[PDB]
Amino acid sequence: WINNSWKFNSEEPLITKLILSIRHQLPKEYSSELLCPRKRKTVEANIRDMLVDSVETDTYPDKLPFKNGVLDLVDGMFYSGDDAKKYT
Amino acid sequence: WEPGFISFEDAIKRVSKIFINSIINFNDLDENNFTTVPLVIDYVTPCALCKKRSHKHPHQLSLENGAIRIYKTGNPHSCKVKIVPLDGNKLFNIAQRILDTNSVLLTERGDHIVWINNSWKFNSEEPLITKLILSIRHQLPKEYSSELLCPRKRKTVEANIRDMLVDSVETDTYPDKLPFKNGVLDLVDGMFYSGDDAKKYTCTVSTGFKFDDTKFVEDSPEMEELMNIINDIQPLTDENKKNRELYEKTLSSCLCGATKGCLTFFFGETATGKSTTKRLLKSAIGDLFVETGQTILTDVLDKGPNPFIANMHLKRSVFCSELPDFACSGSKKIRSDNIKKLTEPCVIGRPCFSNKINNRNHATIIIDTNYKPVFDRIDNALMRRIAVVRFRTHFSQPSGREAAENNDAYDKVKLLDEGLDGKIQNNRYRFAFLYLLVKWYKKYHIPIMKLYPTPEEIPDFAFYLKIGTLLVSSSVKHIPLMTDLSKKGYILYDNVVTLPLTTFQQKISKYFNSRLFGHDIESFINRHKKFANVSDEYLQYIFIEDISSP
Amino acid sequence: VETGQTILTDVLDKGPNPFIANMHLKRSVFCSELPDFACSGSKKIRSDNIKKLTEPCVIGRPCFSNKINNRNHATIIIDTNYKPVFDRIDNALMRRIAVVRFRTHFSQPSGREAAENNDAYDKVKLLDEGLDGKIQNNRYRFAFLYLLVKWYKKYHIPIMKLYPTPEEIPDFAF
Amino acid sequence: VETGQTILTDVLDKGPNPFIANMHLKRSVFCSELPDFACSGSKKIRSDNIKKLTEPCVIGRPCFSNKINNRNHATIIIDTNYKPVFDRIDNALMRRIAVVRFRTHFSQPSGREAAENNDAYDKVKLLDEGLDGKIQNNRYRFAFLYLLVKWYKKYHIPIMKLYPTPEEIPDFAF
DNA sequence: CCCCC
Repeated sequence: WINNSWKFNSEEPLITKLILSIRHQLPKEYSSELLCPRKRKTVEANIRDMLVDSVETDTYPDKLPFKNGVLDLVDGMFYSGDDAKKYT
Repeated sequence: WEPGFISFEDAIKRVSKIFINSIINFNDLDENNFTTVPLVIDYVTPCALCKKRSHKHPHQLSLENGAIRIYKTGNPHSCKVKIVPLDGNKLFNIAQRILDTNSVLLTERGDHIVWINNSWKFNSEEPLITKLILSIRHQLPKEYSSELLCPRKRKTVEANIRDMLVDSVETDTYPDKLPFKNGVLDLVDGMFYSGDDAKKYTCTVSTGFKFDDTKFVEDSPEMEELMNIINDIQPLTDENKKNRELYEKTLSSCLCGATKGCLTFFFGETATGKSTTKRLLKSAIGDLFVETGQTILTDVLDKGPNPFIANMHLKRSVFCSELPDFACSGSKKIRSDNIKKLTEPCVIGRPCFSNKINNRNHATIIIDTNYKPVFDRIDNALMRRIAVVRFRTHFSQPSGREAAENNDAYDKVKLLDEGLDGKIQNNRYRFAFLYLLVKWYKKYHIPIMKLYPTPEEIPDFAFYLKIGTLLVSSSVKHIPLMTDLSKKGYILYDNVVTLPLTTFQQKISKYFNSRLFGHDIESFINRHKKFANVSDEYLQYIFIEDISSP
Repeated sequence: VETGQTILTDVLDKGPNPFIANMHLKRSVFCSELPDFACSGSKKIRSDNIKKLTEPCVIGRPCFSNKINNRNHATIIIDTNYKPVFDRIDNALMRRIAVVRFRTHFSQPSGREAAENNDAYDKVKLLDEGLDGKIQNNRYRFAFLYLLVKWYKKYHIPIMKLYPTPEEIPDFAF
Repeated sequence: VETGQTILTDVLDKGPNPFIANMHLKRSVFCSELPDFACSGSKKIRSDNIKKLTEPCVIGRPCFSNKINNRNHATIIIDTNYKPVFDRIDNALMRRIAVVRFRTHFSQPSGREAAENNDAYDKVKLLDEGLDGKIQNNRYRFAFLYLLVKWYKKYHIPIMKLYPTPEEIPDFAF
């Protein structure tokens, strides 16, 4: 989930892009570890070993995804930010 | 401070750790109170600075050359100065600076493109990011510049640059531009740009050779010589006025970087300037040109892997040769579907076993041949998607000069020069030819670019053009006219004037034959004729001869 | 997504088929300028692929990949100037086609005299040379999206099911 | 470099073709052992397969390789006995062909009378059984090279070009 | 692997 969208790529998994893009969201002492690529690789290895269960994506048949947010079809309230995270 | 050192609270926690004992001014300390306020330490244990039970005086902090020095206040002979440096990953700062200079971009296809030496470059299997990283170190603070001389440091800062780029971009979006290897030439204003002024137009595919304004001039011996060559190639005669205008217009279309709607063929006999035109074009537009086989028109374009279209990507003019002459059986004809989809703005074709299906198409496809091509299918959709150039001049060696004058196809015969081939190998006519091409582009430079088909040149277009001017569909306008239509030979069914098979064929038997055109007639009949009964089968086609008559 | 008429003129499984394995999760791929069957030498449109292209699962793998199951969210619109013919017609093929006709005209002023004397069009209007470049620059992206939203509203039924229209097709006449 | 007759018997594009990708920059290559066309049963030699062997670049790729452009400095010469026959002879093929002829034979003593009285030989001599051993061990390598450079100095005009001589092909009489 | 079939 980088800048309000569920990107996924195969040749370049983006988990290191995410880790570098989430460092402003953690305690201020943590936010300087994530400037060294070796430590981001370590964090990614931990993450990858951490999540076991898989999920189902695009399970709601009536929402349009845009680059900046999901547009609800029934109501019409264009959801942005975290409120679009709920709909993968 | 300077914004690149360290987050303040990180340094504060660092000094709290170094004092190895709770500090009473932990909450009094601010950003301002730096080199004046004393720092009070309640030495519950011996001081870690000097291994004594306590200190006669507190400690004070100083900032110099990126270090926060620790020292005692007074006579610190039995004390030692400690320094903590404030350098927040020098390599991340350099990565940020290179990034903000806007020279590495992530494209929509997943390929990074870097700006080296006044031209956008990219390479899928061998990334060029570190070539740039080394190339640019001259434009950084004179302390950063020597960090990025060790290859491991360059690869670390490249890892950072490739983690910073999350958004993609779009390339080659200005069809009215011509790139080079040193700058982009603006066609609209006749002006050449370089440096940062060329960086904006993200023009990847370049002609591969530098531009020098010393050659893009109106007058030159090269100009007059190449003008004579072009005149001898396509004379400026009135009978060639349409052919010459078409040649000039179809030659400029390769410059514009958008999709083209019609195709142009260089039909012609041997030794008529076809090779000269192709090689002059190659010497002028350089790497924009590409050569590929004739399987595109003959073999299914989808098939499997096919680099013949994978290299069509962004090409602004592609030539193909050696059409497998069709008047004799043995070679698959030029496909109709293959030649219809060469005008969609994104032609479908995948590389040698790769998943990049979509390929952008700015190509003006030209193919050279000695014979009028024949289509397995001719349709209205094809009549709008074909053109042909004819050359009626000969460069002849003196040995065959006598036979040359006895040929009908050679309206003008000259002496072949062995200097043309070598001279166009060294590309002396390159820049003069670009100058005349730019002149022609300005000649037809209205904000719309469009190429129309040429149905008059093809001899295979006669019948489908003929029936348009000789046959009109039966309509309600002709219903109250069946009184005199019955005497002609038509029969009225469900308020439609139809024509039975034999009478229609014998009325056709005065316009075009049944031996040569028999396949055409039978195809038209079994594709267009309707049914009235098992006994009587007719077609709702009315000749204009009976309509015009009273 | 962009594709030609190969999907309607070949076997969809074949071997490695990235051209149909690419529509995984998409909802729009087109079929325009169909390969006219009026002459003998052009393959007709089958009835197995049409039967395949209506299920929640599609069988086919891409290049440089092994997975064969893609989720069908796709809508396809076919268009050609003629009425296509099919090699095989039965009950199954009935529910998998809908057809709409337009008879609207625009052409350059030099072709107006030949424009007004033909029965292939229903109304006489002139050609606009600016709309092509305007839609080339997405001048109608958000607006047409607004229109699409309004049209989704006009049929926003809790259940949505596409339907066929066999009465337009002349193959189904008999 | 040497190669088979697959150059003159099929299409060089197809799939991978190292028989054509290995011609890159070589200055001499031949093709022999032709499928004689006096008896039907083989596809006639492609006439384009002469046109593609004249353009300063040829098309073909190695196995598992991407590059498609190929450089062509080569001299290609055909060595056979029977007059060639082409599927379609036009203005393209006539200038891309010239015939050189051998009017000498060398024979073993056993069959001396057979060749000595043949209308295709203006001379018959003995066959040497020592040339092959000497020539395989590069005896005349530098002597032959010197003779070749002298011949080059014979015709080193500003542009090396070869003139076709169509007077020998019997198919061009019509 | 692409190729082969």
